[PDB]
Amino acid sequence: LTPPKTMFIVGSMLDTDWKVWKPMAGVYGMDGQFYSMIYFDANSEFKFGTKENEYIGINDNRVTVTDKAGAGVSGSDNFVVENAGWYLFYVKAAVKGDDYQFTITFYPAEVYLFGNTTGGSWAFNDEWKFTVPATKDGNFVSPAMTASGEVRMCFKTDLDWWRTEFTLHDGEIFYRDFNLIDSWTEKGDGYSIQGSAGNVIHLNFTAGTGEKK
Ligand SMILES: OC[C@H]1O[C@H](O[C@H]2[C@H](O)[C@@H](O)[C@@H](O[C@H]3[C@H](O)[C@@H](O)[C@@H](O[C@H]4[C@H](O)[C@@H](O)[C@@H](O[C@H]5[C@H](O)[C@@H](O)[C@@H](O[C@H]6[C@H](O)[C@@H](O)[C@@H](O[C@H]7[C@H](O)[C@@H](O)[C@@H](O)O[C@@H]7CO)O[C@@H]6CO)O[C@@H]5CO)O[C@@H]4CO)O[C@@H]3CO)O[C@@H]2CO)[C@H](O)[C@@H](O)[C@@H]1O
Repeated sequence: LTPPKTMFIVGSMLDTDWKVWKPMAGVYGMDGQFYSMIYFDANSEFKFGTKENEYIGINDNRVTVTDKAGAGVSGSDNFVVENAGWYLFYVKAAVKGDDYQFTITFYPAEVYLFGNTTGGSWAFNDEWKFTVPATKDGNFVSPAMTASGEVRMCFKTDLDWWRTEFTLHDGEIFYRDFNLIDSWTEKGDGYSIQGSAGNVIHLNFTAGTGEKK
């Protein structure tokens, strides 16, 4: 048994009839770890699984929940999220003997611009944090860039920043899935957003799309 290669979340906040099984992005270089930026309504109810149609709930004795976001997570069968908000839903699925051990973490919605367009910030600095929208269909909005170069964007977790980084590719959010050393152009030029002073990024994480203005 090795760690799972896929992970999905299903629940009321994605579709009121639980028809949407949202695939999670793999954390780069960390087998069995996954992340997804999701809006949870107040009292949302959900489960997750390693494959579509597999339901794992909060009762499962393989599951531990860590709240680092003030989400408020309880329940009998379904996970229940008390406080409405955007959260980074994070799953670590390790192997323990012949079974999985799952650690579910709720991180706060902290998205950052990194790199040359910020004048060289490669640190978590709230000057470069995106503004968070109030609603499920809203946009995260970056501060204005102050210099030219390739955009880098990421979520904040406990790991190195670039384990959970992403870009835009023809207007779609694309999560890093390779050993990116220096530039997105190592995958292709259409992955590299060239920013200039005054440009702004807008991201719609429910639709999976974004733009540079
Ligand atoms: O003191 C103990 C310390 O010693 C060693 O470290 C040495 C380095 O060996 C040496 O080169 C030099 O480092 C300088 C560097 O030369 C300067 O350029 C500058 O570095 C800046 C850099 O210029 C900035 O752009 C920014 O880097 C970003 C980077 O742009 C970005 O793409 C990303 O990079 C990570 C990448 O995405 C990952 O995939 C991975 O890449 C790995 C590959 O996975 C692996 O397979 C292999 O190929 O190595 C790749 C490169 O490591 O990791 C990348 C990060 O390492 O993120 C970075 C970081 O934000 O910022 C850096 C500064 O952080 O300054 C440094 C000096 O600070 O001098 C240092 C000694 O000071 C030893 O290697 C190190 O472990 C020890 O701690």
